[PDB]
Amino acid sequence: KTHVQLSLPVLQVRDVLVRGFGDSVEEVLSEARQHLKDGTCGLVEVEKGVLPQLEQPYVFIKRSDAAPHGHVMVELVAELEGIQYGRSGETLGVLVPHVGEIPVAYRKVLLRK
Repeated sequence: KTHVQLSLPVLQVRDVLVRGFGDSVEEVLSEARQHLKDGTCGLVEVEKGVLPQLEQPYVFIKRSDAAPHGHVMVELVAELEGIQYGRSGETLGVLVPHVGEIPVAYRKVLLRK
């Protein structure tokens, strides 16, 4: 399927144990997609002071359209040293590995895969 319904655990930035997906734009997009498939991906909501506490390159989920079955359609955009790879809508948050951190909420998304 071109899209997959996922329910992403929303993590507090100070709880996150693994603060990015890797060392290159291509690796972080690769690893993010793998962790989304495997159900091992968390979401951090972006506010003042969040991104400096996480590791670049960043992987964002961005709204791709204006929401089937309560799932916002999203796609992946990476960022490194102020340059983004991809073009999409509003950021819903930054993706990180999930390794058992307790979430505060869930974000239902329809991921363009």
